[PDB]
Amino acid sequence: KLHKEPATLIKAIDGDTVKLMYKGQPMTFRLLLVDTPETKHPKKGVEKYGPEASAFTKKMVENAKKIEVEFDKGQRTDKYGRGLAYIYADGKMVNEALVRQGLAKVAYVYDPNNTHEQHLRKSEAQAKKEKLNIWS
Repeated sequence: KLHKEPATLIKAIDGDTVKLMYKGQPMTFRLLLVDTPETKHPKKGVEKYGPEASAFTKKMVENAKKIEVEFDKGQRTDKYGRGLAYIYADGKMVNEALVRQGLAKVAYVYDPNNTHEQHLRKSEAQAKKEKLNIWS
């Protein structure tokens, strides 16, 4: 089973990336299973809804009383050294919240980190049915 662990917000970086203090070590976390429009995209830079996605993630984590990270069953860090996890703010998953608001798309996945793929898929479907942001 997966389990939530405490972490401390250091700095929100992008809609899909936040820096946290985890087990006394500062580290960058990439939100599992979601693709948000980027402000800091390597090529081209800022996309439509990039600033909106970043502000949403930032607002959600900064106003949170408790931040928790939930690693999945596969690899816990990507090739860039970023922790791969589901991030919770006062019990609500940031990953799902972004998708539900149509501020992120469920990323393509096939590796073992897919425990919440179905849950996210359902919220994404709802967001496109309601024609929210990205889905307009």
